[PDB]
Amino acid sequence: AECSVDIQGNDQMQFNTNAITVDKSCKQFTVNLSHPGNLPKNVMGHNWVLSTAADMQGVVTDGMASGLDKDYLKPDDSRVIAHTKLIGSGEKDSVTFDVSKLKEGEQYMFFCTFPGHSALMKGTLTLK
Ligand SMILES: [Cu+2]
Repeated sequence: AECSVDIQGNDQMQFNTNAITVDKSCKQFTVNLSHPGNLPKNVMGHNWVLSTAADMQGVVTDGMASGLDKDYLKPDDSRVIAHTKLIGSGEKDSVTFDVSKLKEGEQYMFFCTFPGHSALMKGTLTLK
């Protein structure tokens, strides 16, 4: 019944959530990302990126290949459903997207595209 979720990305290269369930009653969903850490954006930058579980690997690979000058996300990557900007220590960013971009029974994954972060910074998302 809640169409938003507060998520944190810290200096331990960890998100504080492993799973997110988007309620069908929601026409839109909001992700409020914050960085409670103290490490510089260049060494511990975090973002919240959503894609199907199948597309995660490709998005992550082409993301790091795009460098910091692109918030580690390939421009016009159709595989990306939604994303927050790349934030550093003490910062916050929110993104709201149309839930109609998701379908029941499909596996989605949220993750950080900063090089190497997705090893720990990834979780599941489903429409239910
Ligand atoms: Cu990160």
